[PDB]
Amino acid sequence: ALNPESADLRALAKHLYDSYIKSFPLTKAKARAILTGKSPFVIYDMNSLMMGEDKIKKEVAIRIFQGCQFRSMEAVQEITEYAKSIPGFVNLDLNDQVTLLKYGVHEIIYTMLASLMNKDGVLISEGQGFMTREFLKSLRKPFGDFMEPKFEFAVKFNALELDDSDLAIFIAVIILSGDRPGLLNVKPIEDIQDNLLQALELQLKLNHPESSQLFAKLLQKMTDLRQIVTEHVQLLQVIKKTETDMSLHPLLQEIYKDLY
Amino acid sequence: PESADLRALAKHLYDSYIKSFPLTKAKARAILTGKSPFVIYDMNSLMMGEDKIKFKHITPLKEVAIRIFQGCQFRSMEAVQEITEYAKSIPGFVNLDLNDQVTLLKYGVHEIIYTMLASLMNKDGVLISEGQGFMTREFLKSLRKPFGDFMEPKFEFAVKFNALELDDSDLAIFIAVIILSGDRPGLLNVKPIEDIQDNLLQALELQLKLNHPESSQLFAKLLQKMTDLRQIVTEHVQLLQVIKKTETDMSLHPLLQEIYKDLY
Ligand SMILES: Cc1oc(-c2ccccc2)nc1CCOc1ccc(C[C@H](Nc2ccccc2C(=O)c2ccccc2)C(=O)O)cc1
Repeated sequence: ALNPESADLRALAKHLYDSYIKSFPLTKAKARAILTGKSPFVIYDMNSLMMGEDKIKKEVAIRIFQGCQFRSMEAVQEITEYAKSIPGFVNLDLNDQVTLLKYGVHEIIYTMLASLMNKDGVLISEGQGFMTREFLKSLRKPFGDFMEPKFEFAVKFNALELDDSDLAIFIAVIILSGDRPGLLNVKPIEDIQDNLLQALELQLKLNHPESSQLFAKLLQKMTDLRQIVTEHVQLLQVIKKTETDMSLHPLLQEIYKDLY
Repeated sequence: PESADLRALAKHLYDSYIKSFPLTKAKARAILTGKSPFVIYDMNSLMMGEDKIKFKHITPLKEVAIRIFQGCQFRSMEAVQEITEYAKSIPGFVNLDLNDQVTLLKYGVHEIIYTMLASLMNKDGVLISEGQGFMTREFLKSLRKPFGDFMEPKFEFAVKFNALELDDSDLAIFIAVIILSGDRPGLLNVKPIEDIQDNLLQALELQLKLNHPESSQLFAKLLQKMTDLRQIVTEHVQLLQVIKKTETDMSLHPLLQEIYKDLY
């Protein structure tokens, strides 16, 4: 049964889920309800892309690219606000706070993007729209190659059948990674992650009692996220050099500076 | 009962680990602490170090860096067969689809090699030639062109990895976990693999709780290290592509080119 130590871990899991709901406006729970049948407008081609711009709201390979960078900056702001709620984070060296965010945000972005994905497409614009995976992979130049790695990860990640209360702790574990390059004081970070890892283990045991070694299987997914990011950074360098008229927003540019 | 089988699995893998890998971490540790090894710290000590068995573990008919690289390839070829033997001792492995056995080894051996290489490293150097020698980290970093950043990423990993203070009994299970990875490309029947890895993970968790009762969340921390290994390995493959392209010897014996078809 529960015991003073495991009780403290339940309170932490409760606090993190709470802050997650407050920081992220589109939960997995809402995303799943939308995807499994309010209904979204579906963008699968050129004309439907124009019908949708009116219903929800090449220059088109560029309009999708910049929809995805505007999106990703919103997520960084949400993640940064969530990070403040992880007990101990705001007390860390401000420079290590920046480093942990710089290296953590994209691994979290792709974790949470999976919540909005099924094998056929991804929800957009707060779930008012749904853009098909075939439409995205049909884009020209390198733009058709960007979103396919994410779908591949999402389909396998989603088979773990995690809910928002599990993910709230998992993304906190991600942020508080002591191996990040350039961290000045690793021990206080590792102490916090030790506590989050304990909280996640108990959460998964209680929330998925029939799911053997879910904890370990989830931790192994950090390998797939790390590879998605480095693959993405490389594609962005290509876009930069081939499309000298396109703009990368200073926030994402600074996150990617001297990353790996 | 279930714990009994998990302890029997751990003991079985340990026993098989001892039989397949001659230089254990325990033995390497003792050497690295205190028959002292011949130390190779510069060009002259390397030349004098024919105890590195370079005429044997390399072909006659070259510059230092190339010859060292060829020596590491010979060592990796040896390790691949030790790892292969060990894999066949893992319960369930040989009963897998034979194509899947080949795929698991092909994509697993680089991860295993650099995990076990850490057993032979401290922050200042690495044991070589069955632990009879010791090549310093500074010397390797001093090699020209692409060869100077061959080993340094592995040292960085080994320093982090060794702070976990695993022993051979722990490492035996960990290595089996790596081999039974169901996400390797081209696998034909993922289910039995993930079922076996599930069992190995359970055995690893119990082993670490009994062997390191005071070390909080060591299981989780060890699993997170697989993220670093994978980045170590991808980086390493790209460097071999720069070497294969730029340091080609067109006089190289064609059979030696078939023997080293895969570079490690
Ligand atoms: C797939 C999609 O589309 C829309 C959308 C399109 C038009 C209008 C409104 C929305 N929302 C979503 C879901 C968000 O899906 C996301 C996908 C990726 C990211 C990470 C972000 N990538 C970019 C950062 C800058 C510019 C482009 C990208 C890309 O990821 C990209 C995507 C396709 C082609 C080329 C590049 C990064 O910084 O790493 C965030 C959200």
